[PDB]
Amino acid sequence: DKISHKIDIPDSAWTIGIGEKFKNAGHPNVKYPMIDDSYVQGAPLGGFGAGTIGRTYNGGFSRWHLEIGKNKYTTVYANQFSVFQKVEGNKDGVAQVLYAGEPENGYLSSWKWDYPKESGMYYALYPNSWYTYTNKDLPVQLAVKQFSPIIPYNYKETSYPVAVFKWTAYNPTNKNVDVSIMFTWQNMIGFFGKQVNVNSGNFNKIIKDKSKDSEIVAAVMGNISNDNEEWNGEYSIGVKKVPGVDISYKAKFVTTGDGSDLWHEFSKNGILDNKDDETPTKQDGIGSAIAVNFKLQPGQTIEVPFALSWDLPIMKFGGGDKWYKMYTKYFGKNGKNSFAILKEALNNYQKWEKMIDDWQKPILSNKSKPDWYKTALFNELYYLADGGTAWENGKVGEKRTNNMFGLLECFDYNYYETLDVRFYGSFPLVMLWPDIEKQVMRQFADTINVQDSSEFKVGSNGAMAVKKVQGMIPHDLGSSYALPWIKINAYDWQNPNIWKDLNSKYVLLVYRDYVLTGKTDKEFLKYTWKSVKTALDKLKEMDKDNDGIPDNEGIPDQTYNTWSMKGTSAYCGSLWLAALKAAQEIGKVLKDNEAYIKYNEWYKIAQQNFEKELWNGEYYNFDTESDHKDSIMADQLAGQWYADILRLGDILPKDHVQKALKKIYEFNVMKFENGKMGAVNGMRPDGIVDESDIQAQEVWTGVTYALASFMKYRGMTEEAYNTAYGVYKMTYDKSGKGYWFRTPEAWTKDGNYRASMYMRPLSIWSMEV
Ligand SMILES: OC[C@H]1O[C@@H](O[C@@H]2[C@@H](O)[C@H](O)O[C@H](CO)[C@H]2O)[C@H](O)[C@@H](O)[C@@H]1O
Ligand SMILES: [Ca+2]
Repeated sequence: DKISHKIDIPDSAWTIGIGEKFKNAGHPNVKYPMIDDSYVQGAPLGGFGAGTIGRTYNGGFSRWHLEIGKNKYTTVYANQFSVFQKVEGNKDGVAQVLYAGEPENGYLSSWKWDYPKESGMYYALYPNSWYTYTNKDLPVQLAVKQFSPIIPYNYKETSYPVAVFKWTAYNPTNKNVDVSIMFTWQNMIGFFGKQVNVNSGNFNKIIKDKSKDSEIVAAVMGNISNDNEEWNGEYSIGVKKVPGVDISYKAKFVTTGDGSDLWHEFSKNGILDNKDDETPTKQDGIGSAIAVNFKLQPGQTIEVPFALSWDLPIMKFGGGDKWYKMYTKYFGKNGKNSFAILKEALNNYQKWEKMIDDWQKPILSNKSKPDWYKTALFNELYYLADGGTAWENGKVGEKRTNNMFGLLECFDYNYYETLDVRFYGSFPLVMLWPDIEKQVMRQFADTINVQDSSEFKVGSNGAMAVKKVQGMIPHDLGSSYALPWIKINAYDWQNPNIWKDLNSKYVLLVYRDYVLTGKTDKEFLKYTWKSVKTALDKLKEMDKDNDGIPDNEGIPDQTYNTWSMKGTSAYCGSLWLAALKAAQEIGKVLKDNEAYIKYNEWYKIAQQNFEKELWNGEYYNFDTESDHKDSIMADQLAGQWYADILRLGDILPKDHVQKALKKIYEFNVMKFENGKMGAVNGMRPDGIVDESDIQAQEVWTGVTYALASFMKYRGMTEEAYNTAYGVYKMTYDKSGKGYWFRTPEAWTKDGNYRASMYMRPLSIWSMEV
């Protein structure tokens, strides 16, 4: 490996061998069908709300999130980079697809597949990823840096449906070598959203944009139809000329054939036919190819950028609504703008690299923090783009000031912005994209007093329940299968209108969002204040026994939705205390004296009784009325965790909080698989995992990272990082279960998982508060 020195990969990048087989991979531990796309994954490409594309460590474009809210794992084999090399003096060169695999049928059989093992590495530090190619049959060593411009405090480039591939080629040998790099792409119009005639009308055109010191050559792969529909738009691939390279192209090769129309050209001398051909296809799949060829002398390095864009302006949800995607603000809505997007990237990618470096540098340069922590901190952010992210710029046929946003809970449980989850998972948004975060919370504010008295069948018990109760915060803002933003509470497995954590978590999120954006946004507090008061006032009505605290009902009625709480719980109780303290402080800021007094009175009563009911001398009991009420819950003081972040002070005595956190580390972490797998949710006081429900026996990745942040704030530095380390290890390490770029909600002691690609572990960003 002589190429690594010619590029700049951070030491904290996650690494794996190209073509590496992973032997320890976990699988779902549930009885019901659940997504398992295996461990062949990579960091995604694409902006927020753009649709994303997962290019895996083996090189394939395989995890398709272009249909917003859907996960489709299938390798489109025509989409590749390939290389040709010929040593000066030799009669023949070699050509190789840079993909560690081969197609499953006979399409593209002429191409040279099966990039060999032990011949290159993949690296990722989101939003960047890299491949290096160090192959005994390729004398010139190559590397590529690929990324999209995901940039904190930037709502423009961060939305773009674009990727850059910055190639570096170096000749360490003593002979001249001719080298070509070729990007192939299938015209994927009709891959989704089209009910018949999936390739019909697809056609490819070549754009040559020549100006002074700028030559771009690109293929635009579109359809003859000018219809404005979810399926229609354009893909583009292209390259920018640099000194010492020549560009060649082929407009049209058949992807549903053996590929020799292209490969007989590329494999001879790495130079394509430059054949334009705008003939639309009928049934055949078609694709385009863009190549560069250059001669490298001994010791010479060359850099050359390629790009990919996709202009698919319309997202459609299963309930029928069609929306424009956010990036259309910057490029237009007609779906004929892929070249403009590509050109912007090829002319500005160096600026974008610097902008990414500028935001990663404060963390990467901090030599007090271990590299593993940096690996997880940046790579968990993959989910912000890869979580079915929807970001609208108008309803089709509709202008408003704001752009509504939603991130999925996950794909298995297809609900936008699930609030009990976003309490943990929204840290990156408030910290890095706060205008999105505040927009989401206004979306929730607007739902508080919505009443939908139409009844739905509850999945878990078959009862009928009201869809949405006035004054109760919704579980979610809809499903991609139905109507995001319009029809809330798509979750129907249980009735969220009786949950005891949603209304408190809502208030805590509101005040968090004020505090972590500098305590200056009084307008945001004003917008949300009525909803805050309503939410707490409704929750107060659920106090059955007048101890000042809402009663859990002995059926799951909170985020641990199979782990029943009854009476006063540490979890819902502490969240309630913190929410009351938050509302007092908002009352003070907004000069609402009567609200301040009321919530102060409720707080003092509830605080006294919480302590009396639950403090046992070592930790806070799980609850007051359950069969294993004395279980040690990892998340028992979630309200105090948030109170620390919100600078609300002590809701419980410092001594008791410290004792409780030490007990959780000693038991839920260190007595669970030697503290190498995170914090198990429930442990009995005898040091045996609580078996009352599956959730008690799970580690929740997002709960564990949040607990680590709580420990860190409380000065338990070693315990914090040791607790988080087990989550990192399981997700990323060779000794773990292969969950990189699909971090799950949960695992059990055997390492098997529930709900890959989950929002909650974005809570790792609470460790950066
Ligand atoms: O892991 C806890 C989270 O569980 C989620 O519930 C899932 C449902 O959404 C899905 O429809 O069904 C499965 C199987 O019954 C549930 O696990 C909730 O959406 C989250 O609120 C909850 O925290
Ligand atoms: Ca009560």
